[PDB]
Amino acid sequence: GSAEARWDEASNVTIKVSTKPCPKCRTPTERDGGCMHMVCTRAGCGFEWCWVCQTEWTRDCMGAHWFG
Ligand SMILES: [Zn+2]
Ligand SMILES: [Zn+2]
Repeated sequence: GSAEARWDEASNVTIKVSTKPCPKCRTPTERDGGCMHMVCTRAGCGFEWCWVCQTEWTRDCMGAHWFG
């Protein structure tokens, strides 16, 4: 038996996760773009962090991140 109405929403899961939380705000930061530089697009934050590293801009891995 198939449903005549819309009960279940067909979704595609090929994403790591909808959003990445800011190291401070933990806000839903959209993860989009070809670069590996992330920015907390929260109005009032604008904090930048190196995508992989969920923290501040790590100067240690500075260079390996940003683009990848
Ligand atoms: Zn933030
Ligand atoms: Zn890093």
